[PDB]
Amino acid sequence: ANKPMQPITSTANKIVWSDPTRLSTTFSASLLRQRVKVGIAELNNVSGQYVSVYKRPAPKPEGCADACVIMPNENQSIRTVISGSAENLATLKAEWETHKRNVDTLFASGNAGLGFLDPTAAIVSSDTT
Amino acid sequence: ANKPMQPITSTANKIVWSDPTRLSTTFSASLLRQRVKVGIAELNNVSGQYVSVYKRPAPKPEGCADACVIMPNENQSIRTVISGSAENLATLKAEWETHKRNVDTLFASGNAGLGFLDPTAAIVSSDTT
Amino acid sequence: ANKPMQPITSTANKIVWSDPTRLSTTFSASLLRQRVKVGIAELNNVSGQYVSVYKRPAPKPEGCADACVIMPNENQSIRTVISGSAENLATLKAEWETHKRNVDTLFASGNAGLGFLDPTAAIVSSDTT
Amino acid sequence: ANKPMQPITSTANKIVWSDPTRLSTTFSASLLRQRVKVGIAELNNVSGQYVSVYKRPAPKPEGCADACVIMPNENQSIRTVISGSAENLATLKAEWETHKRNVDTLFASGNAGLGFLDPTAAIVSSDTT
Amino acid sequence: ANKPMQPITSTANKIVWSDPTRLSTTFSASLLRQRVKVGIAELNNVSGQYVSVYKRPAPKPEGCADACVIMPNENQSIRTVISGSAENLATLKAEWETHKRNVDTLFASGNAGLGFLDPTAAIVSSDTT
Amino acid sequence: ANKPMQPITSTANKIVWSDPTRLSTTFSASLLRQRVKVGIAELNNVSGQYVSVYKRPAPKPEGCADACVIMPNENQSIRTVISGSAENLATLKAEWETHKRNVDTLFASGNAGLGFLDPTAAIVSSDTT
Repeated sequence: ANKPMQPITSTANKIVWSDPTRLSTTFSASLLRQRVKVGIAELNNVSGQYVSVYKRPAPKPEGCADACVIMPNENQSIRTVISGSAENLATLKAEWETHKRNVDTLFASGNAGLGFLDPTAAIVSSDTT
Repeated sequence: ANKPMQPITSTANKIVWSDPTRLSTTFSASLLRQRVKVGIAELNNVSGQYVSVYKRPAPKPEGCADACVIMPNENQSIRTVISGSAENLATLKAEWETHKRNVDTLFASGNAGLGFLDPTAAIVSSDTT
Repeated sequence: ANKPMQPITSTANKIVWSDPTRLSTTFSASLLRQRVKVGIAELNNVSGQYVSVYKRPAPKPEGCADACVIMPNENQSIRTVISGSAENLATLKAEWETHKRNVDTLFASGNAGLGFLDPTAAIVSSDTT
Repeated sequence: ANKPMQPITSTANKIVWSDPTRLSTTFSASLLRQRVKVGIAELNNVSGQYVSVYKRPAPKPEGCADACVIMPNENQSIRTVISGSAENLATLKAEWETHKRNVDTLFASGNAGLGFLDPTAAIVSSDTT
Repeated sequence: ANKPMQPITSTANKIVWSDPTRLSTTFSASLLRQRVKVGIAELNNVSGQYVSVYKRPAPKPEGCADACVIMPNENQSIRTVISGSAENLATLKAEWETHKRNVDTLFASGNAGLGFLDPTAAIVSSDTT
Repeated sequence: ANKPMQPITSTANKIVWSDPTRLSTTFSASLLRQRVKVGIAELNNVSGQYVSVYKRPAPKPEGCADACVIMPNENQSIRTVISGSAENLATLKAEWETHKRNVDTLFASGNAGLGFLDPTAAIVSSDTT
């Protein structure tokens, strides 16, 4: 099905995968750690930055067509940042799920891609009733 | 199930939701529309920034006490940036799903949330055959 | 039959639609609400402005060229302004119909589209006997 | 059934029809011709401006039901501007039809004339499926 | 029974409902948010402002009993300001009920509307016995 | 059931009540009488102002503390202004009732007390059929 990608670059801080069949397609994950003190407690805050980059050509316009014309590619980027204390990861996972579902409601099932924000979208919190 | 929110700030470019039961837990989406001149083609680029913020109290020591003691609050934040051409929204949604899967197989499934990122993760691309 | 479009910007006074398949073909409606006093009485005046814009390429000579590179394209704009008191809306609608009729008998049927007048054209009023 | 008007004023660009029985209602057409270049060719642009004007008395008090009472007349004005090259007249007429239907959807059928909009309107494009 | 109004002007801060049949009557709500500190804790203050406006003609001469006679409309305005922390909403609602009862005692029942004050009125507190 | 209070300051234009058991919880009514010309006629305009003030402590965490020290306390204020001609008081009373209804369906029932608007609220007018 989907092409597996292998780590081009490996580091204690950064790892990057790419498609061997298409070196432009990349998926990069980074982690950054801090020793954070709140109140009296000590927590291990971590910021996970995940970037998905794809290189896609422009659609086919009209004026000189054959089966032998290419359009210059355009960048498609998706960046996700997850910041939170490692000590409280169980709730963070559920909040990630809620974030995914809200983004799907706005975008994957709405005209957010077009550029219109629907104030009537059903946006729900992480906390269940 | 999940408690719905309602808009607090409305704009043609930004809408912010908040939980009536618990304030300070917000889900703000901002959209930006541009006119990117690809090399030979004119494309309408849409940049969407999705932010979800939760204030979670810090965990208390085991068997600490009753609610007579209140802990400081964490900052569980999720930021997602979707950038792409409006023309290729059909492919962009698939890229978004693959981004979900790749992030899940490290953060949700794996231990990336604790700072342990695994080079052996089963990363997949958006190209499916 | 006819492909619908989606709104991109919605306010309390202006809404913009555009074709997802082919952007730059827009239909925007704008309203201005004013309080106008006529005689002893005072009426609410509504000024509706509607703009239809289609971006169109230059006319194509028959069999002249194939279908990739975009030639320069022209604007094709229609602008309609409706002014009247909401207290007197039915007559305004009737006059809108008669305006359609006159514009059609000059432009749709006659040679006004090319830029030719016709003093012999059969113009009709909203008043009916 | 409608009372025809006759041209009060005749000019190479301006013609004004007015009702002999009621000179307060007029329909005037104005065309401005222009020569424009679209790079590959020179086109003849025309901008037809169509104005429908009617002087209408303010609505009577409900149940007044007499000819004795008279009130000052408001202005009901409809201004239409058609622009585009004469070469593309055939498709410009179709765009005119689509514009007519959209304006009917908002104003005629809908309650857009009263001073408020509906983003859920069913707007359609000029280009068919 | 009562005529419903619909939001003519919408904003995250301001919303205005007006009667489509009679645009002279409006109900407008405005909310101002504020963060206030009472030393021990931080509270979210909200100051809801609500305005009811109606244009009403002056009373007819006694026994006139015709639709022919009309007179200019006066202003009937009711402004309500609700202030208080969102935390104490439960008791603020009871305070609202008590305020309603007191205003009914003075104005609705007594001659407060005509300009007559009664110090002997039976005012009641928010706190029950 | 509900404890009454006593007036403390009575004039011909302003009366102040306060709870003997717990003062600073006051209810003051003030009136302004003006002579306003409308059309040929002249009407007596009455401007009634009613203020309900409750001095309330900060929200109390459950079982947090026993019973001496006054923590800092917040204000809970309600201000109602009634404007209209005494010559037309009957309609003003019904409009007051409808104002109650709208304020209740936003604040008492809806989430307006927290800072959440609702364009979908069932706002109704005094005009009844």
